[PDB]
Amino acid sequence: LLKKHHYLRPSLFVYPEESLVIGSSTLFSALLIKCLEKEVAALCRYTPRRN
DNA sequence: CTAAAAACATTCGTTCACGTGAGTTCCAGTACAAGTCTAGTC
DNA sequence: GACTTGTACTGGAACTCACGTGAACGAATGTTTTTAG
Repeated sequence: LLKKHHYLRPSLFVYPEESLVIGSSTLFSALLIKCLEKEVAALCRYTPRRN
């Protein structure tokens, strides 16, 4: 359902960060593995900065 | 009348200036430890 | 106890990066008004 021609701005890269929350890496890896297996992208609401 | 030359209006891209949040690191400022405190005789 | 010298730690500011907002100029196109043939 993700159309290639539906491009707005350059894409970014999201990587796990264990410095702040301990155990986030395991959940991130599991989510990545299962998304790859099931070929599904996670829909999210993004708020880069306050206000 | 007629077309054409000039003027006017619009949208886009690039440039710049300013403001602001986030990450990195460099340094002034602070804290703390150690030494000094006069020179000589008997 | 007061001064001086030397060493170690540390939070704030400088720098950079990236994004958003607003203002200005020129290119290219389209459209309207006016004037000579």
